[PDB]
Amino acid sequence: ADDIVLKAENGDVKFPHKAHQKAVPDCKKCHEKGPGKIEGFGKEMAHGKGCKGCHEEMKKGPTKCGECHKK
Ligand code: HEC
Ligand code: HEC
Ligand code: HEC
Ligand SMILES: C[C@H](CCC(=O)O)[C@H]1CC[C@H]2[C@@H]3CC[C@@H]4C[C@H](O)CC[C@]4(C)[C@H]3C[C@H](O)[C@]12C
Repeated sequence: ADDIVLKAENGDVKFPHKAHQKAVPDCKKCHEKGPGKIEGFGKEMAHGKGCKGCHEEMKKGPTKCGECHKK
């Protein structure tokens, strides 16, 4: 399947799966969550543990605006 882009007004956000599968061997960080995670995602989650927050905790991955968002 293909990567997805989140259409943030300020600039597209690419989500590259290959890098994540390799770097986050604990698949259950994202997969087999109970219901509600598709409806639940948004800016708050993205800027918290949904994206940026995991990058901070794991000490790797983009944490600056322009590293995630790119027109
Ligand atoms: C969140 C940061 C994730 C982690 C960590 C892992 N996966 Fe993932 N997976 C995630 C998303 C948002 C998607 C769909 C969008 C996309 O870019 O693909 C997926 C998709 C998969 C798939 C389908 C892939 C394909 O057919 O190309 C598989 C088989 C899958 N995910 C498995 C998987 C495993 C085994 C992981 C740990 C090693 C893993 N994923 C990490 C989100 C996230
Ligand atoms: C942990 C549970 C993560 C979540 C949730 C998200 N990301 Fe992530 N990401 C994570 C790690 C440990 C890394 C480092 C991978 C590496 O090999 O450097 C990343 C990396 C990225 C990248 C850069 C990939 C690259 O090839 O350099 C991007 C663009 C990225 N992450 C974006 C991203 C987004 C948009 C997420 C939410 C939708 C997200 N990540 C979640 C760990 C985790
Ligand atoms: C990845 C790790 C990100 C970093 C670092 C920053 N942003 Fe972000 N942001 C990210 C995603 C995946 C999303 C989309 C949420 C969704 O609904 O799917 C966003 C969202 C925004 C928004 C709202 C966009 C909209 O509603 O259309 C804004 C205004 C925004 N982001 C700005 C922004 C700034 C200024 C940042 C640095 C301080 C920043 N983001 C970091 C992913 C990530
Ligand atoms: C559930 C995990 C981990 C974050 C958490 O613990 O909540 C998060 C990490 C990235 C999130 C995905 C990002 C791309 C998509 C954003 C959509 O708007 C909702 C569905 C998707 C596919 C999201 C589903 C889910 O919200 C995920 C996989």
